[PDB]
Amino acid sequence: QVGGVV
Repeated sequence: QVGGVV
């Protein structure tokens, strides 16, 4: 599972 980006 991977965090989103902003």
